[PDB]
Amino acid sequence: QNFDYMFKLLIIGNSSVGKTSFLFRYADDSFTSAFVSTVGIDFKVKTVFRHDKRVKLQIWDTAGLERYRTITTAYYRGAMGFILMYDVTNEDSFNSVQDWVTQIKTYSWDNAQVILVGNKCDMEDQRVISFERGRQLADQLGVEFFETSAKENVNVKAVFERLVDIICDKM
Ligand SMILES: Nc1nc2c(ncn2[C@@H]2O[C@H](COP(=O)(O)OP(=O)(O)NP(=O)(O)O)[C@@H](O)[C@H]2O)c(=O)[nH]1
Ligand SMILES: [Mg+2]
Repeated sequence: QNFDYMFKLLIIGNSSVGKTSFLFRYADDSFTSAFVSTVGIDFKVKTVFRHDKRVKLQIWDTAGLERYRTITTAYYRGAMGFILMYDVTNEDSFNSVQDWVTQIKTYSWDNAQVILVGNKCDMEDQRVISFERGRQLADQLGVEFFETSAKENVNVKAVFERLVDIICDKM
């Protein structure tokens, strides 16, 4: 009664890339510099308004630590969308993207949508992955791409809005 659509979204990617911070910025417009790893999985709910429709988002923030790989992967079932995040200052996190893609292909719905996100783009002096490299990989994968900053609120809303739109279109 209260919404027109309800989408389960997951934020996945290596530990420390900024997944919790991404959700904190989107939902609460807040940021902390503290790094406290997520245990298991957590979620927030947010309702957005798009094309005179009410879209309820149930957004799951997954732990990136390998210790929680199995329990977070159990929640891929039923997800309509994924934010697949790496950190532009962490080459390992970028190298891990194909493995995350395989995990999505294995444990999610065939028609689940995916956006690749290179976070921490404010950290230009520590950057090791260029924008162009991120976009190149996204195009090889056939997915949309954004660089973001949870810290300075760059493109965070844009990612969620685009993900809602491509899920809606795929329907
Ligand atoms: N400069 C900068 N720091 C960021 C940004 N996003 C997150 N951080 C910092 O990166 C660290 C890890 O962030 P966090 O959101 O906890 O990462 P996570 O991906 O949720 N880690 P985990 O998978 O272990 O739960 C924190 O110190 C946080 O302040 C960003 O856009 N820019
Ligand atoms: Mg976290």
